[PDB]
Amino acid sequence: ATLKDQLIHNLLKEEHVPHNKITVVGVGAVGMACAISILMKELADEIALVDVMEDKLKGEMMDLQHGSLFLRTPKIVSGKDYNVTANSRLVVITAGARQQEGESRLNLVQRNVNIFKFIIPNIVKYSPNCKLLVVSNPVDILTYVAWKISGFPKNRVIGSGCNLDSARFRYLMGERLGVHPLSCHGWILGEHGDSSVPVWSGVNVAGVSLKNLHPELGTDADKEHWKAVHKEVVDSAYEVIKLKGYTSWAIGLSVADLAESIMKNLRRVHPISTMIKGLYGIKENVFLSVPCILGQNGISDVVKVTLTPEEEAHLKKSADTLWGIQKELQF
Amino acid sequence: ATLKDQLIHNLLKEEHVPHNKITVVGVGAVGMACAISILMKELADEIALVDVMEDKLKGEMMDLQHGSLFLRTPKIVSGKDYNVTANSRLVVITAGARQQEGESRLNLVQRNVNIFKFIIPNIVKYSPNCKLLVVSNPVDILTYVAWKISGFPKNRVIGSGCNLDSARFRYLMGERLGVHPLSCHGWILGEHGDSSVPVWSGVNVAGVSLKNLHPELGTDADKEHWKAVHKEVVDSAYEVIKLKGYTSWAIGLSVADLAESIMKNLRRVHPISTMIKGLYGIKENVFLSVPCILGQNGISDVVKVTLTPEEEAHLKKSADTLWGIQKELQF
Amino acid sequence: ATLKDQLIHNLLKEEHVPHNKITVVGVGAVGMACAISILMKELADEIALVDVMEDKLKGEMMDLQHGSLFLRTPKIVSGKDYNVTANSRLVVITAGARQQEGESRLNLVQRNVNIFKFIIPNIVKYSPNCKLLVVSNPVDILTYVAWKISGFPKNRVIGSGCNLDSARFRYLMGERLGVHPLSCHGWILGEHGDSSVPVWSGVNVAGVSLKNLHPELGTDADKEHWKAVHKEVVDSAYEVIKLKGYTSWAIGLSVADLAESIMKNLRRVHPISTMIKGLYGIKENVFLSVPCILGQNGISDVVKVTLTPEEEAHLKKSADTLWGIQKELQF
Amino acid sequence: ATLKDQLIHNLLKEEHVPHNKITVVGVGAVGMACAISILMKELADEIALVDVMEDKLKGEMMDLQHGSLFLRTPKIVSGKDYNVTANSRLVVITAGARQQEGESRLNLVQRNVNIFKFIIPNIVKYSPNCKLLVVSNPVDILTYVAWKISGFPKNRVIGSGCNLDSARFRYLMGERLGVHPLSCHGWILGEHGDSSVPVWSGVNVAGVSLKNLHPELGTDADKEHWKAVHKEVVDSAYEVIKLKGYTSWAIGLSVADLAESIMKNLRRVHPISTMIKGLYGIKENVFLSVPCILGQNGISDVVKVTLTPEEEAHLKKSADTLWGIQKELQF
Ligand SMILES: NC(=O)c1ccc[n+]([C@@H]2O[C@H](COP(=O)([O-])OP(=O)(O)OC[C@H]3O[C@@H](n4cnc5c(N)ncnc54)[C@H](O)[C@@H]3O)[C@@H](O)[C@H]2O)c1
Ligand SMILES: NC(=O)c1ccc[n+]([C@@H]2O[C@H](COP(=O)([O-])OP(=O)(O)OC[C@H]3O[C@@H](n4cnc5c(N)ncnc54)[C@H](O)[C@@H]3O)[C@@H](O)[C@H]2O)c1
Ligand SMILES: NC(=O)c1ccc[n+]([C@@H]2O[C@H](COP(=O)([O-])OP(=O)(O)OC[C@H]3O[C@@H](n4cnc5c(N)ncnc54)[C@H](O)[C@@H]3O)[C@@H](O)[C@H]2O)c1
Ligand SMILES: NC(=O)c1ccc[n+]([C@@H]2O[C@H](COP(=O)([O-])OP(=O)(O)OC[C@H]3O[C@@H](n4cnc5c(N)ncnc54)[C@H](O)[C@@H]3O)[C@@H](O)[C@H]2O)c1
Repeated sequence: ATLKDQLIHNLLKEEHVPHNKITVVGVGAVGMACAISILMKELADEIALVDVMEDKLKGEMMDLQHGSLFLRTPKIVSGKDYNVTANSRLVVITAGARQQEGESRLNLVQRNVNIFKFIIPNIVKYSPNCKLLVVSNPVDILTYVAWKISGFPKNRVIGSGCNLDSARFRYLMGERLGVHPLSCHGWILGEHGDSSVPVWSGVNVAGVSLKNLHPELGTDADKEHWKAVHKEVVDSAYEVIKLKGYTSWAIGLSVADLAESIMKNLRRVHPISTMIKGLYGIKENVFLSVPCILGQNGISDVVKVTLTPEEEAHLKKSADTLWGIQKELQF
Repeated sequence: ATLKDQLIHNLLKEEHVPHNKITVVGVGAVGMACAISILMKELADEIALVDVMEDKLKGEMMDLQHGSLFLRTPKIVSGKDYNVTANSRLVVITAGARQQEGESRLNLVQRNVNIFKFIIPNIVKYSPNCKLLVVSNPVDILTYVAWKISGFPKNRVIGSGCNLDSARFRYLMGERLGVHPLSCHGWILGEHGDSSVPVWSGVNVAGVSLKNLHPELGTDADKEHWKAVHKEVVDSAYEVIKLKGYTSWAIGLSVADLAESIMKNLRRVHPISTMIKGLYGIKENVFLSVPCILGQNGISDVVKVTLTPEEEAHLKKSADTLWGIQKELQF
Repeated sequence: ATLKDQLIHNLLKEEHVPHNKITVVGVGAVGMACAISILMKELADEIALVDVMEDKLKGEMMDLQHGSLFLRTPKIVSGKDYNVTANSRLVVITAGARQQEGESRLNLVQRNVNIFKFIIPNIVKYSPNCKLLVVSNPVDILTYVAWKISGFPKNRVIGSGCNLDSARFRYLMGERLGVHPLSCHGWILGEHGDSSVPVWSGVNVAGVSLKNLHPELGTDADKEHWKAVHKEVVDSAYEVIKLKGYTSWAIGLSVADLAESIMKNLRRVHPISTMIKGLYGIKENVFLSVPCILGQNGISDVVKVTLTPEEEAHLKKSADTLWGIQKELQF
Repeated sequence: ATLKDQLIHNLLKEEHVPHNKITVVGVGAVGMACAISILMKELADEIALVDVMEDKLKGEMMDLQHGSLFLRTPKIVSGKDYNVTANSRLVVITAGARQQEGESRLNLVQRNVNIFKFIIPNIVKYSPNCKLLVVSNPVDILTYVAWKISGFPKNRVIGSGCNLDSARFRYLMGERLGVHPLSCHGWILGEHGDSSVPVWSGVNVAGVSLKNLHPELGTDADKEHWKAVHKEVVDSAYEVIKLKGYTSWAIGLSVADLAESIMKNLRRVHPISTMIKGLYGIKENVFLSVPCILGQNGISDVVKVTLTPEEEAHLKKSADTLWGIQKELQF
């Protein structure tokens, strides 16, 4: 004689298992900006939230659930134990220490490497066949770290990489040309940091190479100082951090972007961190951003950008900076 | 080396298996309406189209394929064959004859049962676990036929029903009260045809019962003629058929709504066709629309709506009307 | 010639005037939640952000601007100034103090009225025709203050109200019955706070009245404790504040829903804060939530819900509770 | 004592005027594929349908309205008199005679020029400040025709042009490279017909010019026959027409694309028909496809593609073919 029973006549029961589950590790600025972005884009039927902060974790779960009416993701769960993570198609990693004002992402390696040695084994135990998306900084170094501990194939370990760096670039080009960013094509390759390489030789609007029209564009001295557009891409993190304390909206938006190409299997090209041994005459185990076709299996192919010698030389420079760190860890 | 081999460095092969595959059976006015509507709502990662008319088929496929840039469903395929439908989560059957001007949907029964006798075993064999969504008319009777041939549990054999008739009802109510269809609540149960029941005991705007404010509302011969709204619902198909020859945009929207609740496992309540033996004093195996909770497994529950004696009377005469045609068992 | 002049041939200048401009006043947790949610629903063609904290402001703007590639709102601007808010169709005011742990929203009244005294005339002067959406707490009392200072007709001064509390109610009901919030109907009217009224006379699933099946439902001391659901609604804010310190994702969703009905002129019914003098025996100028029909002009109509004697009693004590604080007229 | 009056307490009245109205002239295959696409993308708050076929017109209006529940465009209107069109932001023209099997779009000029002399004056009378989007064939010639009769500025008269041709191209490239079309950049310029020019010199994936890697790509004799990809772009219309009778889905999708860049003012680059006198050393009044930045004022800028002499020569050839027709009309 329960209200339920007078109302509803049961046929079936509580199957459980999700088809499109996504986990978000870390429910801080970035982790909830990832979460909100991915929920608004309707990519998951089940989202799992994990953090060591219990109170914060349950509190943000409840604020997302209160919003159920307006969403199309009917199961929102969270916990400290990784069992909640079970059978995730994708695991977004956002946990760890963040940059203080004027702090290099490279300073974070000791503290975040200790976080990863802890969580990687726990997430691979419950989801042996997930696509790992690393966001935590220094993201190129942590993506290697996840690869190294997880034991996964190089395709299922992705670092968010220069997806963000190239969106700010497009945005800055777009404002000089008076064209929407979607329409200015420009690649920011290498490290998601101070050593990123702009590929000047490939920047274009509607198939036209801005460097054939303006040979002075890029890695020099004279101009309309296009070079400073790469430099604001490099200082953009520092400046936003100095102004609000941290960055969150643009990375959350750039993670939903990748997460749509993985979940829908579109095979779109994105500058993301992947293993590059055997490609630019880089003979080591470096992870840095290259254009990669991203799908349901992760990184299925890498695009061999034609790079000039100025360009190819700042990419080797970015890749050495980076293995100078990586070699000292080996956990 | 191909231009392909120069441009792209391959890291994997693998088994391209669909996660959210939708099959549309019959590429006519209703099929393509369903198809476009499902593609614009980005519910599938692969859509498969089957039809007997080989040319029509290829043509609709190519037209949809050339709009690929504007969609997020990477794989669009067809065949006469059914090998192309494998591992579908849902299959929408729109194949068959439709009404000529002034023709009852019950009159198509004989021709459509003949095609269901061949299509169901070809479907049931290649997607053992799909949800069958029956749109072909008379929808109630083909849903029962589909069930019967398939061997599937009832949870997984859904007729499109009064989802559409309720939408039309809400629209019309909407007009009169000066509020969007979304804020006008009300259900059309029973046959998706001339015998459908308006449930005036339940029509409301914000929780207030219109039958409580105006006791003469509807199945009353008295003053503002709310009853003429139900006659417009009944008549609406006949009327669009006399003006454009067929109906398509409303039912393609109506099917993608449904499709949405199933793929995302929403657990929303839809007036759809299901087996109502046991409920509302119905002793025969007939299919008709009753409010059902829809999810990744099909109908998991039926809501027991509390009908007035006159509304129950009218539902029973609706099941009595379908059973009369249903003793023909030509399969 | 610039690279710009070589690449692009200009055909026009013109007056870039916004058609769907939205202003968010206050770039705190609630403001940015509202902002991202409105940007992902692509409701505006230009969004303007105003705050007194100059750095925070620039920072949030730049973060949102760097995600431009992933949005469809081409112009994102800010200023401390209010010249930036010109010709807005809607303005969302989220500026002010929020609750500390265990603090009543009524306690912020004094501090928020002091800021409304400066912000309203700066808003009212540059968008003579905008719709004002008040989110700042106590929302009911600031909506009345906003009205009073502005000189605007009541149609165009909206408090966010119980839209949120109804969402939370539907969520909780949802859980218990095993259906999505969207198919559970029910309203929280009165104060957006401790005095809110559950309208149990109207809670339904598919037109059936839960109070009809279970007469003991709610404002009854009897058996399954549906009344504890209302206490969780009342308590939910306090509880997320004790766990994460503030609430933000639910109200940003809740505001974009509202925003949607206004920009598209949907004529949907939302429980929002409006002037209820005349209705339900209310003799004083108080603002509280009642079901309202929302459109391009603001509130065009109020639905007269038929309250049980105990529900009316409770609404009146809710207006009696707001009026007690409302005789303070410090403006 | 009407139901309405007991239910709703009126505050305001029936303002009317829309903010985002779109008209669709012609409710045939293309016109309703435009309509459905534009409604699903939620671009208008008001859609106006116009046709001389009265029955068909009212019938498709009703099928769209029946679908109101599932849409976010609350006013759907239609008529034979142009008064319904009043104060449209955008007017999509799809009316006219279509290609029979093996028929050139150039054969349609006599019959469609008579349609335009009739409707242009009627649409400019009611919407003096609309953006005209011509879809009817031969679209380059009709866009000139609308320009010439309307008296409008060259920015507010757009022909759908090679937006479709470039999407099929991207699609065909995408299938050879195994990359999503969104990621293969390739421009189809000139006439939306048999004389279209592929700009081989600008085709790329992630900033890399396929012609520097494969100099043989394009307008020759030897290869992997990339040249046949342009040729299937040219025969694609004929083949779909031969298979289903006409084309509709891809153009409807490509019209919603342009219509979003106009309505949201994104300033995106699109290959569309515009006046090109004074640009490729073309000294006459030709309308053909060029990359143009499209916004709320229409075509605000044209992008000066760097073209090779093979390329620049097929573009002059396309532009002469076209003015050989145009010069014989002069109405
Ligand atoms: N890759 C990119 O572009 C990008 C961009 C911006 C931010 N960042 C990075 O994102 C990371 C997070 O920044 P943020 O603002 O959200 O930080 P935050 O302080 O707001 O949140 C970090 C979260 O990590 C959690 N955490 C710590 N140990 C954990 C463990 N074992 N398991 C789960 N969670 C744990 C915390 O409790 C905290 O809630 C930083 O490393 C940062 O530099 C990356
Ligand atoms: N349930 C609803 O509300 C409702 C709404 C509208 C229409 N319908 C029904 O939709 C069905 C289809 O309507 P329609 O306008 O698209 O008809 P249509 O003639 O446009 O298309 C029907 C198609 O079915 C295909 N078909 C026939 N037999 C087949 C077989 N064995 N295998 C594969 N394909 C086969 C045809 O070849 C044709 O392409 C009709 O039965 C109609 O009455 C139902
Ligand atoms: N109505 C609802 O349901 C509800 C929901 C949640 C929160 N709120 C209310 O939202 C309001 C904002 O909450 P919050 O978390 O974002 O606070 P917050 O402190 O995060 O941000 C408040 C912001 O207001 C700005 N501000 C203060 N005075 C201003 C002025 N004169 N001009 C411009 N900006 C000014 C601040 O500088 C700060 O950026 C609080 O009053 C809170 O109680 C309402
Ligand atoms: N530009 C492109 O890529 C493109 C692509 C494909 C189709 N086409 C064109 O679109 C046009 C329409 O093709 P379709 O399949 O929809 O044709 P259709 O036969 O289905 O419909 C044409 C509509 O034009 C209407 N019409 C005729 N005179 C009219 C008048 N004064 N006012 C309003 N409507 C009038 C008709 O009544 C008919 O409903 C053709 O010219 C065709 O070649 C353009």
